[PDB]
Amino acid sequence: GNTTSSVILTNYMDTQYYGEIGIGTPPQTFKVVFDTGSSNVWVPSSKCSRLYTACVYHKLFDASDSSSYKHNGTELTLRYSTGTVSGFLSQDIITVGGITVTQMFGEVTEMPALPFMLAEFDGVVGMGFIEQAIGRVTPIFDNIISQGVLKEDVFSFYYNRDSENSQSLGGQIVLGGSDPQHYEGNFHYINLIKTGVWQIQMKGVSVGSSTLLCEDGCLALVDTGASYISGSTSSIEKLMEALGAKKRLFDYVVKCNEGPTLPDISFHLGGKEYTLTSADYVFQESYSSKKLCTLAIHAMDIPPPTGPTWALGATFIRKFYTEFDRRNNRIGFALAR
Ligand SMILES: CN[C@H](CNC(=O)N1CCC[C@@H]([C@@H](OCCNC(=O)OC)c2cccc(Cl)c2)C1)C[C@H]1CCCOC1
Ligand SMILES: *[C@@H]1O[C@H](CO)[C@@H](O)[C@H](O)[C@H]1NC(C)=O
Ligand SMILES: [Cl-]
Ligand SMILES: [Cl-]
Ligand SMILES: [Cl-]
Ligand SMILES: [Cl-]
Repeated sequence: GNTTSSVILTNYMDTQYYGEIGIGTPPQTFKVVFDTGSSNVWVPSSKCSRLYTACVYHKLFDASDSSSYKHNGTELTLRYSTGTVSGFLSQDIITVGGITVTQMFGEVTEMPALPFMLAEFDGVVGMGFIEQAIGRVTPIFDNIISQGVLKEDVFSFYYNRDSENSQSLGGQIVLGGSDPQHYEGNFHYINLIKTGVWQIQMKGVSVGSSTLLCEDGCLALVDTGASYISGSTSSIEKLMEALGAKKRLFDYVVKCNEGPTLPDISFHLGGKEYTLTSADYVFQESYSSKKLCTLAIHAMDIPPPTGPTWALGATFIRKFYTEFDRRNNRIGFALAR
């Protein structure tokens, strides 16, 4: 096999990146987030009651309208950081890119307003391992590896900075490989800690000159479904104090005028420094000293077994094109352009 497919992604405000899949015959279209921190596929169901305002406001999958659809009906409940969704399993043909696979996915029938009323996407396509898939359902990239059509057993993410230009490419997933148009130089590869989670070892996090955090090592999940960088409550407090940031209800902020001269934050990964400047981590809506600007960094206490861990989300990926490699169990980073 030597096929590599591409899916264009929409970038909504540098916090939601999502692309299209088609389910059924004829294809029903869904906006989905490709999430390396999870491993199940789901979209909203036609059987989702109106009582779920979130079901009113998203695209629904109608089993009746698809000839390839095969019933299963087994209960499914998926819990994320954002909330819980539930429904049942269905099987059908899913297209992503030029690739068609038969897949088991969740038809969601309970979808809470918090926070799905704020999702610009309809569902999630988990790119994690079967070890994390609820119901041990075979993940879509695993069903794609099976077809043997892919040039290499890897996928990769380019996430762009949101642009006013009507033309800006919001982002791009490649199945089968990486697109040299969106990264410079060569990949630096880091080995997974273990198969089952896209998580690597991290040697420290430094803010400025001083190695402030994770001084004796810690973990980093590379999470394409995460908008921000996240660390544990106790690390983030330390980081935010170092930056003179203020915690609010939904976010952390800084005086907008102060943002540009805030220190770099570096992540020490596979012997190298991955550095994010304040231009990569502050949302500079203005530079006014009477306005507060949000940082693209927050606290998330991810529970064992996968946490405690940092998570490197779009804030980080924006800068570093990311290749997720299943064949060799490793992740490669190169400078995004
Ligand atoms: C395990 N991977 C995801 C972890 N994401 C997160 O924890 N957050 C922190 C809370 C808000 C989330 C944001 O998602 C945007 C998509 N993501 C992304 O475009 O990335 C670059 C979000 C914002 C608003 C509404 C909703 Cl439902 C979600 C991001 C699991 C996510 C995957 C998507 C469903 O929710 C679970
Ligand atoms: C649906 O999923 C359960 C999980 O494998 C399985 O036992 C069952 O055979 C499948 N249901 C049907 C109706 O085929
Ligand atoms: Cl059912
Ligand atoms: Cl889950
Ligand atoms: Cl720490
Ligand atoms: Cl940013």
